[PDB]
Amino acid sequence: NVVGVHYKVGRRIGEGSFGVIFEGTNLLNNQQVAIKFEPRRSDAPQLRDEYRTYKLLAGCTGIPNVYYFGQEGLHNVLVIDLLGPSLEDLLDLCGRKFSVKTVAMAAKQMLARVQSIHEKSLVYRDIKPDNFLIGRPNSKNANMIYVVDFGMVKFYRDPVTKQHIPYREKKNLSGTARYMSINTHLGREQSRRDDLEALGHVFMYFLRGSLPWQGLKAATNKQKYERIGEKKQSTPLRELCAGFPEEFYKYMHYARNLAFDATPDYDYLQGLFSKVLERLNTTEDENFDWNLL
Ligand SMILES: COc1cc(OC)c(/C=C2/C(=O)Nc3ccccc32)c(OC)c1
Repeated sequence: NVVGVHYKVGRRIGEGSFGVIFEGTNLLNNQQVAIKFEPRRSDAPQLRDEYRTYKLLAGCTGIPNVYYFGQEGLHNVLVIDLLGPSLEDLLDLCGRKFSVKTVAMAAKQMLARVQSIHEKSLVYRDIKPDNFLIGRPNSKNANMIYVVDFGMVKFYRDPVTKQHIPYREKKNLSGTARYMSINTHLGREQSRRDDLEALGHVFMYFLRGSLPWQGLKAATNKQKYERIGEKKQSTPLRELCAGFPEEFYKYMHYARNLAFDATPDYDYLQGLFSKVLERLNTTEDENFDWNLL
């Protein structure tokens, strides 16, 4: 039908670790939006709490604008800017893997996004390539990479005092295997380091086309997070980053080694990719592999 008083829904463009997303269209300007629906029940990670996060990060580079949030019957709606394909499809579309260049350039923006968030006293806690999108196909941001879905973001520090909160090693465990940090796997709580670490498992996913721990038999589901973690653990960073820019190794080695409160030297990490682009004689122009088709 039509919700958000002046936003009409279109087709389904996918779902996210939370709940379906349809691509609407504001009925008062003709601009294509993103509409997220969510039922009102046991769940309450409410687009609201996500809305509030889309609010906070609002104004920080590569963060989608928020446009609405209400209560339409059995649901909760959150209106958001439309955006291009996810880095995950792109990968698939670009031929199961990207090229050092493309990676290096993505890493920067990505890594930039995971910082902004951290500077808002929030761990992102759900780092996967499926969460990074590019501006709409033919616009002024097509060559930009955004972050989406903050359904798992948490406060790792009082946004005010910036005083870091606790450090357990005993709660739940309900994320996305393939890229989480080893800490995460071990039960440890997640700090800004866990975000940077999984980001590198993701950069190596791009380069390698896969990680060494994907696919694991003998288990089920609440156990797979084990076999995967183990392999991750029994997989040396040399072997993993083997045959790829040293910076990448340098990156992973850094991340996989920070303390639970360690404030990442974001500039150091950003510099590593800039060099990677310096060796290639290229520049941070957006010749991603995905603008040729
Ligand atoms: C992982 O689940 C999610 C992944 C998302 O983008 C890839 C989004 C946000 C999206 C968004 O803001 N625009 C889109 C256009 C197509 C598909 C998803 C989006 C989302 O809603 C917040 C949940």
